[PDB]
Amino acid sequence: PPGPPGPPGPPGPKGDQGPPGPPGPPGPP
Amino acid sequence: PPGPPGPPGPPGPKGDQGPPGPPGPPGPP
Amino acid sequence: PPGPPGPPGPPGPKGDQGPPGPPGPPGPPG
Repeated sequence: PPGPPGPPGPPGPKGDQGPPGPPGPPGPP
Repeated sequence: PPGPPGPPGPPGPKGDQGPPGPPGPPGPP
Repeated sequence: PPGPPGPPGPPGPKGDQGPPGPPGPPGPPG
């Protein structure tokens, strides 16, 4: 008969870089 | 005969942290 | 008698998008 299923595949690739952070604080007075 | 392929693998690693945000607004006059 | 196990499965999905970056630098002098 057919053999059992193989194991799970390898992990996928790394995700996309995250979004830019928020704007910085106001500058000096 | 050989069995079927295994299931798809797990999701890949999370993406890198995003870059720094844009510069902040000008300081007060 | 039983056949051999199948091959490994396909690669998984791409990972999640990363977290937001840090705040930007201070703005220009006023």
